[PDB]
Amino acid sequence: GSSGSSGQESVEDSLATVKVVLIPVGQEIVIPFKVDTILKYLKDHFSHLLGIPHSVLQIRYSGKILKNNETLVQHGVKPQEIVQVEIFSTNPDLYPVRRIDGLTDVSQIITVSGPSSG
Repeated sequence: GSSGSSGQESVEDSLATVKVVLIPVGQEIVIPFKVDTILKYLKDHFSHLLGIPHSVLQIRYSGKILKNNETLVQHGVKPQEIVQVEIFSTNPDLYPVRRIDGLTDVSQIITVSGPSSG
């Protein structure tokens, strides 16, 4: 499609932190997204980049299936907040999900294991 046109605005009053995790890949990607802007906008992006259509690619949140015309504020998301969403494709055999190219981000994590038996 078309990607370029963009006005002027440099603020973070509404923009919230939306973490993205690849289901098939398992990688982690963080990118700022508007709470008033539909999800599609964010989706269509990964689609083109990956080279696969959105007709097969979908999103998941709170064990629910978010729609394109759907919005974060519609599900219950406030501005300047942090969340976590997962991405995956219904038809992996036809349109599999690959890693993004262009930038190199990094993340961290930690977990506690179980103690001894006795």
